[PDB]
Amino acid sequence: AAQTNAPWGLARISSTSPGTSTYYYDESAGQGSCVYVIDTGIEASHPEFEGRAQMVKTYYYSSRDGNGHGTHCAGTVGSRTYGVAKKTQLFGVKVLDDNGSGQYSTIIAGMDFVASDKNNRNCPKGVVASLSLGGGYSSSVNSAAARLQSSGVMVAVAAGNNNADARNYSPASEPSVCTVGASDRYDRRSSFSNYGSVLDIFGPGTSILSTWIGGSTRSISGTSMATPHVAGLAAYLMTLGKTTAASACRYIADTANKGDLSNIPFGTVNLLAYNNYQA
Ligand SMILES: [Ca+2]
Repeated sequence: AAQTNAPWGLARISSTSPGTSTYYYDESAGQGSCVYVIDTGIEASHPEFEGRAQMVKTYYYSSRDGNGHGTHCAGTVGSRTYGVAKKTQLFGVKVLDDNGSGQYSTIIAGMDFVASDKNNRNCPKGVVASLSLGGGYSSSVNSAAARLQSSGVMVAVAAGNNNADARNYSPASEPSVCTVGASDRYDRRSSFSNYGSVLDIFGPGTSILSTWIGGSTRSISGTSMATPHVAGLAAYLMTLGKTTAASACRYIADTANKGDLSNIPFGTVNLLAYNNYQA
C-alpha cells in the first residue's frame, strides 16, 4: 500500500532515504495486534481511530484525555492518516493526569495492569505497549517495565528530552525494554533527544503531525513522538509474522537504517527504525 503526502515520519520509516513523502506498508497494517498507549488517555471518539481505540483503565476521576498528548501518541501508533499500524487495536491506560503528570506508583500500577489486561483482550498477532513518559532513575519503575516485557509485551519507551545520557532516567534505562531516541526530517538527532548506551533505536520525533483532542490535529516534538513510531512498527511486524514481543526490539535494530543519522554521540547506536517493506 502507498499513502501519498504522509507525515514525514511515516514516509521515513518505509524509506532508505530522507526527503520523501509517501508511506509504503503491507496492507495487513497491524490487523490482529494490539497496542497499549500508557499516557494521558486516548480520545477514542476521534474519527481518525475508526472505532479501533478504547479506554481500558484510568487512575483518575475520568478516562478522558484532557491533555492531548496520549491522543497524539495513539495517533502515531494507529490512526488511519497519521499512524504506522493503521489496523491495530488501541487500548488507552490513563496513568498521567490532564497536566501530563503522574506519580511513579500510578505509572507502575498501569504497567502491571497491562501485563494482566492483555489476557482479557484479543491480540492473536501480539501485544505492544508504548510508554511516552519518564522521570529520574528508579529501580522500581525499571522493574515494572521489565515485568511488562517479560509477560509477553513488546515495551517501547521514550529515551527522554534532556539532551543527556538516558542512563539517568526511567524507564529509559531499563535494558530489557526498547528505548527510543528521536530524529528529525533531515536525519539529525533531535536536539532534545537523550542518547547513550541504553538506547536501542531512533524514530521520527521532531515536528510530528498526529491526532489531538477535540477531534483535531497537531504537530509536536519529543521522544514521546518517536516511541509510538517504534511501537506501531512492532505491531505491524508482529502481524506480518516477522517477529514476536520478545524479539521485536532486536529485530527492529537488526533491520534498521544504519549509520545514517547525524550528531549521534560516540557510543550511541546509529539506527533508525525502518519497515524494510518492498512494494
Ligand atoms: Ca536491550
